[PDB]
Amino acid sequence: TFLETFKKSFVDVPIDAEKGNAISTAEFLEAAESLTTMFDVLGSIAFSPVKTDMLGNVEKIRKRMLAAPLESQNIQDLVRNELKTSHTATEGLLWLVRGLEFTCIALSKNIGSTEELADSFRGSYRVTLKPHHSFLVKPIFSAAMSACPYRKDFYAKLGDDEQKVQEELREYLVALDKIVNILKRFLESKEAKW
Repeated sequence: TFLETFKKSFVDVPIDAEKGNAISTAEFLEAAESLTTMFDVLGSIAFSPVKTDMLGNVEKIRKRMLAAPLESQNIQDLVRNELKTSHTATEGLLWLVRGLEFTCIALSKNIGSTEELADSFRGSYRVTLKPHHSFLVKPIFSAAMSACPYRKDFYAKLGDDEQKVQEELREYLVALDKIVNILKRFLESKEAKW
């Protein structure tokens, strides 16, 4: 299946429940980068702005990790220790998590309904990224989502066995949603404000 091509799944990103659901930085960034390959499946050209945006935010985080590695081993510590300085990686995390949630809601909505892909994406956009985007960025996202493939064509690209693709994508989305929820709670805390 397409999902088995992933360098890193969100299923395999470590979470340290004893240290406040510490999300391991390296595996998380690799998982975010793998998820961007799904934009190519959906519409290489159409979703290139979303991929580019997401990859830029990943890179902001990676830059900081590399510059301060012992202080940046999990996402929460990475943020705590940058916020004595620069908020570049922290701000990158904010926007990455919004992009991950946009993708997560859209796909979860679509697989749990018969809606067309374009509408699952539109409804997700409304509740994730749209309120934070400028008047010039909204039309970029709107044009991209209108160019979604027909849902049948999308899932066929994910593998030949409809049942296996669905079970595996659900497991993936559940794991992503868990990580999104943890990081959103972290980001809304005073700990993460600059």
